[PDB]
Amino acid sequence: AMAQEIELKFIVNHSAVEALRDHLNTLGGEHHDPVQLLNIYYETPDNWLRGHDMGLRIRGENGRYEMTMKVAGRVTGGLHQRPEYNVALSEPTLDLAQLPTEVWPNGELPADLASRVQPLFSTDFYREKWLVAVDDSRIEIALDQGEVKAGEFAEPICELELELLSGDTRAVLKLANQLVSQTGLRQGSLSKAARGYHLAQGNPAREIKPTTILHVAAKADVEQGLEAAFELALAQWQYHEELWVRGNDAAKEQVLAAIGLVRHALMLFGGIVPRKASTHLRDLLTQCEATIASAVSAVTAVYSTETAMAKLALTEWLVSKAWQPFLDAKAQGKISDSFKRFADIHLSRHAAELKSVFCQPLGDRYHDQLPRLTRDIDSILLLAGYYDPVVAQAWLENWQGLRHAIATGQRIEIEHFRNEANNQEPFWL
Ligand SMILES: [Mn+2]
Ligand SMILES: [Mn+2]
Repeated sequence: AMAQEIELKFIVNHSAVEALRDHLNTLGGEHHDPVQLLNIYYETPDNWLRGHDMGLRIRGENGRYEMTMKVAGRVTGGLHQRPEYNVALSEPTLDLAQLPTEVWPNGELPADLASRVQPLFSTDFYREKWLVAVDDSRIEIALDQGEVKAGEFAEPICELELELLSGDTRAVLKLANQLVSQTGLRQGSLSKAARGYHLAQGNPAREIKPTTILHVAAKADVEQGLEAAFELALAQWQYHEELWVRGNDAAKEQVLAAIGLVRHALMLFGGIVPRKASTHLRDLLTQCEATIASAVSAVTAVYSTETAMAKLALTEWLVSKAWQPFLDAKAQGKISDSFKRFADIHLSRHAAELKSVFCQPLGDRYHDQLPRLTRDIDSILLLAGYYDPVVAQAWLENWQGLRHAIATGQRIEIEHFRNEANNQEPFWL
C-alpha cells in the first residue's frame, strides 16, 4: 500500500561542486537544468511526526504542488530506504485524508492532527538532474544546492543523491563506485528533514554517542546478529564523522573507534565468515585509518578518496550480504543457528582473554595491551545483549574504565579499575 524509495545520499564538499557537475556531464545521461524546489515541512507543537521518524511536506515546483509523507525505514551509511506516498495537490494546503491508513502507526489519522500542525521548517534548493542507465536499472542523479531553514536557524544544502527508479540496489552501489574515485563526497545519513527538525530545536550541538550493548531480537540467528553488528558499526562511523566534519574534534577518536568495531566484528564472526570475504574491505579500512591519523583537517580526511572508498566498501559489503557466497555448508549451518547460544560461547572466549592479560599489574606496559582490551570490550558490546542491560553494562563499565585510564595515563585509576574488573563475576550462562 506504500511505495518504497531507495536512494544513496552524498554530502558534497562545497569546493568540489563544479568538478562534480563536470564529471556527471561525462556520463552520457539525460540532463535537466536546475529547478527551484520550495518545501514546507509540517509538525505538531509536541514533535509527533519526528517521534515516528516520519516527515510531512508540501513541495512546490514552479507553482505545481505535491504532498509527500515519508515514514520510518532503514538508513545504512548513505543508503536511505523509506516507504513514501506522494499526492498531487491543486494548491499548497494539506489533504491528510488522501494518505493511506498504513501511513499512520495507529491505522487512523489522529483527530486533531490537521488542526495542530504548523510549518516547522523549509527547504529551498536548486536541483539539477541526470538520468542514467546502469545494467537493467534506471537511476536519477540529483545535485541539490540551497538551504534548510527553521526560523532564524539555517544551514547549507550541498548534496548528491542517486535514486533507484527501478531495478536493483546493486546498480546504485555500482554507480557510486565510479564517483568516489574523486574527492569531495561523503555518505550522508541525515535526511533534509532530520536536519530541519534539529534546526527547529535551536540547532543544539550534537553530542558524542558512546557505543552501548547491541540488543538483537530474541530468536535471531547468528546471521541476524552479524547484520546488526555491522549496521551498528557503520551507524557509529556515520554519526561521528558527521560530528567531526561539523567541528567536534573529539569525534575523531570515535570515528577511529567505529572503524575498529568493524574490524573486531570481522574477527568475532571469523569462525564462520572466512578472512578472504573481507580482504579488500580491510585493505581499504587500513588506508582510511592512516589518512585520518595524519590529517591536518577533518574536511580533507572525511572527503578523501581513502575514506570514501572504505565507507562505500563497507556499505556495499553489508547491503549486498557479501559474506554469503563464501559460506560452505558447515558455515551456513553455524550462521543459521541461535545468536544467543553463539554469544554465550564467545562471551567466555573474550572473558578468558581479559582475565589472562589483566590478572596482574602491568607497570609501564599497559598501553601495549590497548588493542587487545579494545577488541574484547567491542566484542562483548556486540555479544552481551540477551542479559539484563544494567548488570551487563555494570560489568563492562569496569573494563571501559580501565581502557580509559590506560589511554589517558591515569596510574591510580588503572589499578582501581583493574582490581574492580578482576573482582567481579561473569553475568552470562
Ligand atoms: Mn532525497
Ligand atoms: Mn528522492
